[PDB]
Amino acid sequence: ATFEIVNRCSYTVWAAASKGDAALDAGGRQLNSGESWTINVEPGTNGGKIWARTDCYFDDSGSGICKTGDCGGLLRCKRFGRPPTTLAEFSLNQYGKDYIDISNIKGFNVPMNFSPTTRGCRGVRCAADIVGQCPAKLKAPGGGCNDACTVFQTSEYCCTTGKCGPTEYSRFFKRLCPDAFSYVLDKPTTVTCPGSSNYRVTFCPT
Repeated sequence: ATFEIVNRCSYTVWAAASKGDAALDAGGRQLNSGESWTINVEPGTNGGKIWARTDCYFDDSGSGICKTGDCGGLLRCKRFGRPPTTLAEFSLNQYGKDYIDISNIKGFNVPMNFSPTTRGCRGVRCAADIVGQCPAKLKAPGGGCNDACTVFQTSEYCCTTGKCGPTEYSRFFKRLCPDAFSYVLDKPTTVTCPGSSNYRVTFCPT
């Protein structure tokens, strides 16, 4: 399956794509404002994620640091990124269906739309000004809006026991972005798409 990853933000981002134990495609790429990156994700991939990283610095070998979403200091990510990261999440070809979502469970850094480019389902979007509105205790000065599990490391935010409720923090993300996951046991906002759909992830869709 093909994903087109498009930066509509006025600022450069460093896109990233991983399934946690490996890169997806080339794993990461600088996207100046307006640029697009086309990747192929193997059919059947479970638990893939795409995100943006902000304010990155790399040496000529592709090692450095990003203010948000850093993946072990690499340009070409092979592992998931450090919160806060708005996440486009997907599992493909699962018994004939694809499943897509946006999640704020690992915080928010850049607004996102995640839509099919083929027929048969809708997209989802989280494009509110979460960073500007972020609760003080969740603000990353490094940049972004952390999730409460990252900040507080409690069983309730992290959903450690498998049971948790919404929280004052999760409900902030949910109020602004109803279409994205706000905590582990949120009512799912997963969209079921035809198996083998193709997609576009747009940063700063507005």
